[PDB]
Amino acid sequence: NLNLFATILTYPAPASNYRGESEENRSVIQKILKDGQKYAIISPESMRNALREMLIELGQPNNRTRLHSEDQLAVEFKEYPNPDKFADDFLFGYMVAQT
RNA sequence: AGAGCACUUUUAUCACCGUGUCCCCAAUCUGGAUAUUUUGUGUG
Repeated sequence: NLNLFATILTYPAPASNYRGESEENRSVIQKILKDGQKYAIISPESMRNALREMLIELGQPNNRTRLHSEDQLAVEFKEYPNPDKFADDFLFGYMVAQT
C-alpha cells in the first residue's frame, strides 16, 4: 500500500547528447536559466524509448518497433492492444482513432 | 484521478603538410689584525 520512488546518479564523463536545432556551424544543447547559468537537459522521451528498448531486449514481448526506414523514421509493427498482457508493458496504450 | 502531455534530434567524418635564435666579449686596478700581560700560594 506504498509507492516508493528513488533518485539515481551517474559517474562523470564527457557529454555526448546533441539537441539539434543547429545554428550556423555548431550543434547546440538546450539550456535552462536555473540561477542565471547554463545546464544540460535530457528529455524524458528518450529515456522512455531506452527503457522500452531494454524491455524488448530482455525478451519481454511487445507490439511496437521503430525501424530504420529508408525515407524517414517511423513506428510500426503494432496491432489492436485489446489485452494489456503481451502488449505495451502495462504502460501507455495510447489511441486517438474513432474507428 | 490535473483543458487525455509520449511515439524523432535521428545516422557517418585525421587541421593536415615542410622550418639551426643565430654570430663576437678580462670584474679589471692597491692594502703589516695590529699594541702590553709571573698559574702564582704551602703539606713525613
